[PDB]
Amino acid sequence: SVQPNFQQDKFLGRWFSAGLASNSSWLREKKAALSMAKSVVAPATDGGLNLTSTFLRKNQCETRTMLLQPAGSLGSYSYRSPHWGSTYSVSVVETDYDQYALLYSQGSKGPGEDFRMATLYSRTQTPRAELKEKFTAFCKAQGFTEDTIVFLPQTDKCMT
Ligand SMILES: CCCCCCCC/C=C/CCCCCCCC(=O)O
Ligand SMILES: CCCCCCCCCCCCCCCC(=O)O
Repeated sequence: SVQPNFQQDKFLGRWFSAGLASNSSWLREKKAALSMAKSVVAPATDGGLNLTSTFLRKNQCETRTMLLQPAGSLGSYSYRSPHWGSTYSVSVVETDYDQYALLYSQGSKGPGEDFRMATLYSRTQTPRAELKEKFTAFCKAQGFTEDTIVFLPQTDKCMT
């Protein structure tokens, strides 16, 4: 479920995408060949969030923004992907705002319906070991097997 009493304004700002788990081998593999720089969460004009990730793909920097539209309880969003012809729920299921957040995404419509992913965001680029465990704990509870849980390579290229 969503983080109780979720406060969007405290989730804003700079995060690092430190880990992910997913039932898509392809997505995990594609992501692990990228080197992650910052993600930034900024308010969207629709009352939701823009989630922008900066990353290195074949030694070249790229940025991608996902619009997370408000969907259910505070902390629950939906992301519509024209490229995948699918929509996906995205929820901040646990966070303490000042060190970590766990996001859980599931396909809700379209061929992406079966996709599931958990992401660990950390306010620091190397998460303390406590936070890795909070992530791997959650992934296990949600039925991700140990080889689908991966920690993502990081870089300081692509920023400033
Ligand atoms: C939460 C997973 C993303 C971790 C940040 C990595 C995103 C930056 C690069 C991703 C582009 C390549 C992956 C293609 C599908 C996107 C999946 C997604 O962004 O949720
Ligand atoms: C980067 C923020 C994470 C938020 C989650 C958004 C979901 C991403 C959409 C990409 C779809 C992945 C498709 C591979 C799954 C499959 O084909 O089975």
